[PDB]
Amino acid sequence: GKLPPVYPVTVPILGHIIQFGKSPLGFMQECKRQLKSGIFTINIVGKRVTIVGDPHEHSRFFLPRNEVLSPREVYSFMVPVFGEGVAYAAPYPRMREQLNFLAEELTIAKFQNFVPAIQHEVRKFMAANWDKDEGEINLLEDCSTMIINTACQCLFGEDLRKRLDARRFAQLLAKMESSLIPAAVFLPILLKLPLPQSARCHEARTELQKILSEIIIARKEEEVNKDSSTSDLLSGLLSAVYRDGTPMSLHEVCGMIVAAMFAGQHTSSITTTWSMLHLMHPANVKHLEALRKEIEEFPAQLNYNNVMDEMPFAERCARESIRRDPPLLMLMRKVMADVKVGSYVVPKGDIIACSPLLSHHDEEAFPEPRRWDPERDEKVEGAFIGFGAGVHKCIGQKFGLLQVKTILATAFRSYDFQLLRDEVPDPDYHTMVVGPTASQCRVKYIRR
Ligand code: HEM
Ligand SMILES: CC(C)CCC[C@@H](C)[C@H]1CC[C@@]2(C=C3CC3)C3=CC[C@@H]4C(C)(C)[C@@H](O)CC[C@]4(C)[C@@H]3CC[C@]12C
Repeated sequence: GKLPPVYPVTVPILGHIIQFGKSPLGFMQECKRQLKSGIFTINIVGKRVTIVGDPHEHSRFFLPRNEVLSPREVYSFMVPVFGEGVAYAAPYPRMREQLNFLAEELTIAKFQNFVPAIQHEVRKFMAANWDKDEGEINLLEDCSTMIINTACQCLFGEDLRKRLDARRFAQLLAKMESSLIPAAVFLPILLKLPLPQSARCHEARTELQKILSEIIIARKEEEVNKDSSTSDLLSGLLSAVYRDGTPMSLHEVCGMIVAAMFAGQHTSSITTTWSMLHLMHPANVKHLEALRKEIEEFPAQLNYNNVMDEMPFAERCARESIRRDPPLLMLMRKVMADVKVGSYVVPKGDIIACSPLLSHHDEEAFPEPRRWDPERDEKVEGAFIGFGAGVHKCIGQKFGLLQVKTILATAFRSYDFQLLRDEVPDPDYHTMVVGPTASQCRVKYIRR
């Protein structure tokens, strides 16, 4: 069959890795502009990286089985985090099983107590750190602090939170996060050398696990003296059992807890800031009025129904904030067998990617790509892929957006915000999970 257009390689060894790095969006919009096609092949460090940059072919991307499009190979730099035997660090059936297990800690009945819990936290942080009529803050830093706090309140029990504060967790995670080298996807050999990083990525892991056991020991003491059949993310997973017959190990239960925190953490905190920044912006005044009238009606303490049902615009602010500036720029799969996309064939051994950033800016599907409109809809289907799609579709959106939409209803119901910048902050494209620049996120919270 035919092959997509190969993009001209100026620098032999590297490819367009440095170009890609400087202006991912720019570089990419350029690659699709100069070949009359949204299905091109850039060369990263010598590995063919075919980007499916046309929304009308997204399913082509997400629907294939792991057998045809498999992410274990491409996302293997992540293994140290999860530990061995968890997710992509384990056979697909096992990951699936573990996915099944996480999904069931986040069902609709689970959110019953999640709402007040989340709103409980956002009120402790708007009280201790926001006790003046006006003040200057770092919104990206703050949302982040609130998102890690809201997250843990929902997932972890009262006891585990004393033992493991929100501060001492953002640390343990971070220590693991920095020990990651995403470039290992194209420099695979990189995952075999003993980097000083991989060691630390594990020295931190062990410490969270030495706390889990010291917590699991106290819960079996409590139930016995005075019953504490306390249920949380940890209590639920610790009671899980594999179809194969065996229980789930402390090593794995701990591993999974990390897998979620990585996904959940920045991404949720960023989707908050972007949204808040967009909303507090004068140019979106009609989008502030729309928001405050949606929450205008609510009681002092929202419940599951208010947030899950009665906040369709807030979510539209979130979904669009992600659309305009998606925290995850590149979804990737390893091509197990030649597959078909557009009218071109994608060879085996080839690396297929589906960039949300690029697709989120297709003109046929998103006119005025840089205009933040919580009122807009995709003019091509499957066009919005902020939460991935198909086989590996995100199973935490409702929990992340649940967090995001709760802070908003809490924040804009008790404050006003301004930007110490004429314009919105620049998307700081240097980090693994992308949000706006941290320095350009100084804001002013005003009491009503
Ligand atoms: C707004 C914040 C979030 C965004 C933008 C986001 C985005 C994504 C994306 C794009 C994927 C697909 C990965 C790929 O295709 O390679 C994904 C997968 C996943 N997400 Fe999220 N996510 C968010 C929050 C969360 C949260 C809070 C959780 C759990 C607490 C979560 C759990 C997961 C899991 C378990 C997967 C893997 C599913 C699978 O491979 O079958 N996500 N997410
Ligand atoms: C089986 C259960 C117990 C645990 C599974 C959870 C994992 C599969 C999730 C948790 C974190 C996770 C999702 C994320 C939104 C961040 C993630 C983040 C880093 C990374 C990134 C940022 C380079 C991006 O570019 C592509 C997506 C990946 C490759 C990777 C995809 C799926 C995850 C690894």
